[PDB]
Amino acid sequence: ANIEIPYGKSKLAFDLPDERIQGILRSKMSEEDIVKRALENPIGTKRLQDLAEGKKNIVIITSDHTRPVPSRITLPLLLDEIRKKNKSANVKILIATGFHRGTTLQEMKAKFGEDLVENEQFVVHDSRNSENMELIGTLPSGGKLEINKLAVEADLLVAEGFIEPHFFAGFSGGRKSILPGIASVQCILANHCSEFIKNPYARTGVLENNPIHRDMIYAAKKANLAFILNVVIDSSHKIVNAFAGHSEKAHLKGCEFVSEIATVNAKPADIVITSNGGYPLDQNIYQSVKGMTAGEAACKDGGVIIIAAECADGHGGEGFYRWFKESKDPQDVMNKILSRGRDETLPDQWEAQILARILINHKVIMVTDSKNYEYVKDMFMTPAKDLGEALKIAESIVNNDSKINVIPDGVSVIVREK
Amino acid sequence: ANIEIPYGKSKLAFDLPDERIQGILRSKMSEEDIVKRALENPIGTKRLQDLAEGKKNIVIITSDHTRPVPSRITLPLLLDEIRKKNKSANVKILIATGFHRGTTLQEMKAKFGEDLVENEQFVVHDSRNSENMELIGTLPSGGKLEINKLAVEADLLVAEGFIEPHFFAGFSGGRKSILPGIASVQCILANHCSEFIKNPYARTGVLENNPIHRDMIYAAKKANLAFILNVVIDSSHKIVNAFAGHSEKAHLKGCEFVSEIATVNAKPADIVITSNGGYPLDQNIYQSVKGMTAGEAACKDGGVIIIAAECADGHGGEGFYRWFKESKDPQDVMNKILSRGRDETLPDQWEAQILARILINHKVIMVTDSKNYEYVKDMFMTPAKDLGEALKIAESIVNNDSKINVIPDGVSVIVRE
Ligand SMILES: [Mg+2]
Repeated sequence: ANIEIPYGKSKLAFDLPDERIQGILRSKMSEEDIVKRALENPIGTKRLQDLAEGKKNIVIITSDHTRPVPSRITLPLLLDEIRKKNKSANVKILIATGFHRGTTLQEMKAKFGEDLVENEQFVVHDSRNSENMELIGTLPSGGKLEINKLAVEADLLVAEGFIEPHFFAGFSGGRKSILPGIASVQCILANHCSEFIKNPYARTGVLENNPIHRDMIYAAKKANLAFILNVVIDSSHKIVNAFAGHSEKAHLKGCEFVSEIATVNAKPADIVITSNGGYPLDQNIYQSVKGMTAGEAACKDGGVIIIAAECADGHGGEGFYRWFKESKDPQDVMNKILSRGRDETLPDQWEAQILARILINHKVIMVTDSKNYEYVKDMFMTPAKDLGEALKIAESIVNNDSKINVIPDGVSVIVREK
Repeated sequence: ANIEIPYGKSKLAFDLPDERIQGILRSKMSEEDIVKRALENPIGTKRLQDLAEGKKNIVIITSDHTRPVPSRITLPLLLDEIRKKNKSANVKILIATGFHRGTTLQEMKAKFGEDLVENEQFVVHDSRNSENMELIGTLPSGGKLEINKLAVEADLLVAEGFIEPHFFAGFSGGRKSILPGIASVQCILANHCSEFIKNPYARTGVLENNPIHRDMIYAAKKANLAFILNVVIDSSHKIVNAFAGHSEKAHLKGCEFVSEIATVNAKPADIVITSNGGYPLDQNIYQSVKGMTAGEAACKDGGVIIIAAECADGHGGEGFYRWFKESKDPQDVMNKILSRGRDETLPDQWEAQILARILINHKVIMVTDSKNYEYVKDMFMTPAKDLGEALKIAESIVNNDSKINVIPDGVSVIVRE
């Protein structure tokens, strides 16, 4: 088969003989009309126009400059819907930065457009400003819950977002607008604790019994998140579907849709070849752990996962990197991280924990920019210059006849064992 | 003797013997606290917090990128005042661009700062968007009056701005926030018509019988402009005084103060030396006309006005330039302009008109950038390199013994007889 594997700003072309292939596992109206249909057909609530009637302090939570939410399309339609029975509504748009540094004005202009940034009230969440946080409750796990005060003070709290798989929260969107999106840095870090990450339900496309998700769901309830609009978007960031209404029920209908498109069924193989979805999704090693998890799920214990990830920006986190650089082997990394309690979670630790989980049971070979070979070696992986060399290395480790699972885009799929 | 004349980013030095000098004619506690004092002591109205109580939709008109209103100081205090007895007021800030192109986001950041631009609702007036203009009346002069719908629709309409001399409206501020600030393009052009601009009361520091002013006051009344805050700023753009309240009474009080500071008495001389006040006020010839009018007031008929103005950006308007380049002499420009009726004002016409008025009865020498010389000659004026040069040319035209009035900053003064 001539397989095209996303890589940086290109694709890699690889001729892999069909006899070597287990399976090649791939994921399966105007944009504005898709959005209006959702809004006009809310799942589990009244229409937003009805919810917003007579309210005097509305807050819409939106995603930040780092997320692909097509807000130039979605925000005007939400604002119009809000105003249909409340022309003089006060509406604040609160940017859910989570842990991140604040969105800059240039970034706001790029995301939302100049007129919208000017004409409406945008406020940037700062997870590090305690004065603007309010304790609102205690979570199922026992942790405190602190969120942005503006959200708490709102007469009606709304959020927008998008839905795609996520390698430990199951999916993006819905409740994530609250935790982590507008939560305190401490609450965010606690929501990534080693105990949570180790749970067997903290996996791609898994929500039920997922304790990370359980805390988020409770956070959203306690925040009185009353309505969401979540989109599903293609590679190009074009809206292809949309779900609106109850913050849980509408999110689930969207996740059900995404599960149907993204789920692939794998017979585990001795070798898996995958990628991290090309640039910008493959910009660093940190991000490439996501594609590796799709690998892990399609690989036999002790097998080899080959991942193509350009990683133009290097390792993607000093702390992430240092966990490996400073330890004996992946089991050492895991043991260190698991020794960390719920209030001791440090930035990057969860990404290291997941990569250690992979590397304890599997070898990983990274096809990556030569700038990164030493990093890859330092992280108990093996660099390769191209897919041909990667396959020769894998074959040395297993056999030169092993059937191979090919997952051309590792970050877009939910791998289910067949 | 030692005079310093603003020119671009700095000040020219030049040494002038006092036998030749008629007169040197110049103008005369925290900024936050000054604004707060004005708001706490409104002129001819209750406090803005009282006026805003119970009003759901509120609009504050603020000046555009061309005006140095210190809005980083003034807007938060206005917003605070409006919200005192009305925490859920829906407040829009409408930028009064008048005839100008719209303010860019970068310019909004510079003027208002990032947080304020984000956190509040800022709307840019577009005089050319007719669907967004509403007919609200007919002026004292007979013209239609159409202004931005957001303002007409407000429960309370408020404006901020600043008070300084203005070469044809008398003073800036107050009513000017409405017409031209948020008026239709057609109305703006009508308000600068040849018949208004020719009027002998359409002049610096004159409001009484000024027909331009008359139309603007009528427009602010029709628009229900309910409260203003207008500051007075020194040369640094520091707030030195402030006046709030009734849109006419508070403005008049502020204009009387500016009159006290800015008025200079000149005995007409054969030569005047002046400037357009330096960067950013002397960036093009269009703007320099403003300072030439102070020269005009201080100069005998037939005399010589020398004005220092860098004019880095050149003429300041293709429209304005073409008036002169497509005409025989200043009188011919004037004849074409005064042929045009109230509805036929072309873009930049009024600036050309005023310059032609000057050039009909005075010779103007511009000390300006060498790249501007052809433009200066095409516009029936004489370019010069530095003042020493200018003076030599001006003595060639009049006497070698002729008296000089010096007006170091031609845009900050009101020249009285
Ligand atoms: Mg804004």
